[PDB]
Amino acid sequence: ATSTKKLHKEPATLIKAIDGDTVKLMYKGQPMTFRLLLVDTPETKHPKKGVEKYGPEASAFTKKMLENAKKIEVEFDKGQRTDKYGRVLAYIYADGKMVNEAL
Repeated sequence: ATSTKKLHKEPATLIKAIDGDTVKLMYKGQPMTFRLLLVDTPETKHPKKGVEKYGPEASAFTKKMLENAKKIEVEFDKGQRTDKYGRVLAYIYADGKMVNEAL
């Protein structure tokens, strides 16, 4: 394990905030989704029908730091958080930076 965490920065375009860490935006003109640590909305799929929710409690406010953020700085730490599919695992830094607007 080496210290390679810091996250860079690059403007993007609000496409659709899926959940807390999950967010859809174009950091390089490419519509994708970035989770980094990945939120936790899906919790065990039950056989009976449950209910569709746009976003959890605190993560719902995190969804706002992306639906109306004009200036963005998608910070992707050195060596993106890839794994099996190699998604764009990173965080968005627009309007508030780090999406930590809830204080």
